[PDB]
Amino acid sequence: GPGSYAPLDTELSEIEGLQDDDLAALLGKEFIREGGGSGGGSGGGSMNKPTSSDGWKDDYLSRLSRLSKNQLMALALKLKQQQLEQG
Amino acid sequence: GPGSYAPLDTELSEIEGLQDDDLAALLGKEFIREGGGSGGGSGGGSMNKPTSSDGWKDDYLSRLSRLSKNQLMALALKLKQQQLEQG
Repeated sequence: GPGSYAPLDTELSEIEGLQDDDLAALLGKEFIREGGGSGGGSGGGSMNKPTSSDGWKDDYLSRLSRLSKNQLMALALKLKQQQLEQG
Repeated sequence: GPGSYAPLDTELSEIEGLQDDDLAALLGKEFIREGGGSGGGSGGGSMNKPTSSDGWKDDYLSRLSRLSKNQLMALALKLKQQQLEQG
């Protein structure tokens, strides 16, 4: 046979490793143009111990929350490009 | 066919219609704490014709570049929830 179907969660681990010099090279024209400004302070609130269900949503949405808008575009393009050549 | 209008009920066209309270109802603890304390839209305009090759990458990246980070997380969660139950 030609090979395995292979892992798909490793694409998040690649986007977590690379930098804005790699992101601008793949987003190109559609790369971000600023406008959000700057600020500070905690905004209040505290952790009351974590909670979870089914596991897949908590692992995935945590990475999506940690990542930049540039990285959110890069992981979305990756998962669309790899799925259309499966099966 | 040379092209199509696409469905009205895609995850992209749904997330572009619903409000920040509907995003908070599915992001939960992972909802953003930034900007005014609740995030917001960014991306700006666009320029020049697209390249002659492909289009499914360019239209998708073009939409995502103008969405809020809350919307980018929610459309990604929706397309993750449906792909893991295929068979």
